[PDB]
Amino acid sequence: SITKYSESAGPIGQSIYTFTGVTVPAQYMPRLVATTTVNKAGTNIEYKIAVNYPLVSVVDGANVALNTIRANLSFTALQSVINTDEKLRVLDEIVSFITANKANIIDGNVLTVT
Amino acid sequence: SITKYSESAGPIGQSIYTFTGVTVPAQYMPRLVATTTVNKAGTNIEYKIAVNYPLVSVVDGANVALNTIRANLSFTALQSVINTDEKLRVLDEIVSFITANKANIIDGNVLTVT
Amino acid sequence: SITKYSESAGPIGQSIYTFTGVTVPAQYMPRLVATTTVNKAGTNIEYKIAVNYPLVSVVDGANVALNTIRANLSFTALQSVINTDEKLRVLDEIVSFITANKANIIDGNVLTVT
Amino acid sequence: SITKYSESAGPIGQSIYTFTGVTVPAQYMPRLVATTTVNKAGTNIEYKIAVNYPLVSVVDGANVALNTIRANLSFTALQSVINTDEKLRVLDEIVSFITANKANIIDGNVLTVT
Amino acid sequence: SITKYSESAGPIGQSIYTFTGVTVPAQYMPRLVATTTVNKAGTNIEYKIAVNYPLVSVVDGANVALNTIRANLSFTALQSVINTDEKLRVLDEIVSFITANKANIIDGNVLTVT
Amino acid sequence: SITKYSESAGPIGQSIYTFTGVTVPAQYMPRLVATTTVNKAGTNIEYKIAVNYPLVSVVDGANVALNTIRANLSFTALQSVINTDEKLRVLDEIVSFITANKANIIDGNVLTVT
Repeated sequence: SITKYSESAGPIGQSIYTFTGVTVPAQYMPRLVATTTVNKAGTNIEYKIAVNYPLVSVVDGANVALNTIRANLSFTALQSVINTDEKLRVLDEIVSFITANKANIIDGNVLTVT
Repeated sequence: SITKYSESAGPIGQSIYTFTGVTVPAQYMPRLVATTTVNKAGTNIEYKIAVNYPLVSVVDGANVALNTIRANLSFTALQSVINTDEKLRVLDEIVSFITANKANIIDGNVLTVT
Repeated sequence: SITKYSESAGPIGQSIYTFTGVTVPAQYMPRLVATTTVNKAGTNIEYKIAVNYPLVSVVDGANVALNTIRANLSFTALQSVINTDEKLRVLDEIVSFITANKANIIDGNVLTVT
Repeated sequence: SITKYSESAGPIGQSIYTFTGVTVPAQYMPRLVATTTVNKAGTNIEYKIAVNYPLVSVVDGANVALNTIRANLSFTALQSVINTDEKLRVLDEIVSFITANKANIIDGNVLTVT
Repeated sequence: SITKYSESAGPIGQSIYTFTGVTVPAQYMPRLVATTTVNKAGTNIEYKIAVNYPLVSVVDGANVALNTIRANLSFTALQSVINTDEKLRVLDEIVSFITANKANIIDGNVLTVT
Repeated sequence: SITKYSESAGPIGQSIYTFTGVTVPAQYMPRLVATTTVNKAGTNIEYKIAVNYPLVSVVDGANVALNTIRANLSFTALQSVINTDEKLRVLDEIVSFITANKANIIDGNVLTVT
């Protein structure tokens, strides 16, 4: 659940989305930023997904973000070969792993949860 | 669908998993590697998910990987504050975005698919 | 009474609307353009409303804009704080003042009409 | 809802109004100021509507305006043509747009609310 | 027979389509790209239709595009006059000429085929 | 509907045709000019179709071209290879796209008409 904030008019650009549930001033609004960048050789495009979730707190009557939750993701969408089943397999496996082991990812625990 | 390859006995270590479906020599077997590393200050642990999918090809009767599909992911599991709903929100939103826009992520296309 | 011409993809962008009554070549078509621009610091967003109304006349077989009626508005939607009541107070007072003193604003008269 | 504070001597000049509901010291008093200024060439007169709404807060037991809501609005009352219908069209279209999309203008959102 | 890949956000922008029948990697994918660009003076907008058809070949067991078929087509959608009948005349005459003499255009032959 | 004015001697040259309907002095007669030019390397020939349509009006007793509608096409008829099916694919897709989206190409609109 994220709504649009800024969507590049080109297929290769940077789109920004804001989180829905959070009710804070929009400067400290949690965001997800997708960014496609083309290789100089034109061999692949890199897809970048950056989530920042500022933890807003109040000190001396001011809004400051003592800590911030960040999550970065990158993918090499190769343009020199179409192996679409394999690219989808990579994305599916990483998504499946995050969903399954989410409970321990949030705790800094590499062990499988079962 | 990934089976274990090497699982660290400590909650902070490196676990390696191999893809199931692929039938190639295991050196070029596609893999997913999770890695928790602790901050020097002990403020957070970083969770790292690295997928490599080698594209095996045969040249002059030899197995070589002309290209390779890579996907990297990092998460800042902050230990100084427990905001568990918010960490889960970050992971959920990034997973939801990948699942929804997968068709264009594999193409190097930042635009939304709808 | 304005007809949509360009809609912004997201909340940060540019929308262009054309006046409905006029039937004139598109260069001299009267338009209203709304534009949100994010501050470099990300402290606020500025909303810009720009209305141009060219007063066409025909010379030598082509339309020319002797003069042009322009009206511009700029509002600082602060993103550092959420003060929705006060922000709305500002817009409402501007609108109330215009609608009340419209007859004199048109003639370039700052005096209150009573 | 504005209280008159200073009226202009003639049609070309400056009038100052304060916000009614606000009861704060005059240094942080939100105001709406109308100002007609004659072009050097005398081709048009310009009507300027400037609203300042200082957001009073208290730091270290002292009154400080951490932020301020500002809004400006200019109209070219052309003196080289009397096109009262067209000028009214301009001013009415901008007022109608502001009233309709007010809920999104205050948030720095260019999308139409429909 | 073209498949949509990227549509423009507004009427002024860029849309990208791929050729349907071709199944090759995206680096050598034949495409048709339409692009509207506004003149600096705003006198006209220009419509650009650009087709690239890379001729895939294999050298030393590697995919290389030895040659590439390129075709460009520009139209001045004048904004200073609405002469829709005349613009249609222009565009129709050029399309009809291309369709009629296509068999010789492909060979670099300016003579009419009759 | 174009009447022949200059025919090229051979397949490499220039042909000039005039529009049929218009009855205007020859400088401002709308014309279609096809031109094959051989590359210095002799790798390909470029076919160039240039349509000019002057919008005449009379001033001070003489015709003048206030504005002009232009439309240009360029096709790279490669001479290094014979790929007649693909070369025809290119021209056919351009023609199909124009005839399908003609109404929007005229208005300078990149969006598909559906």
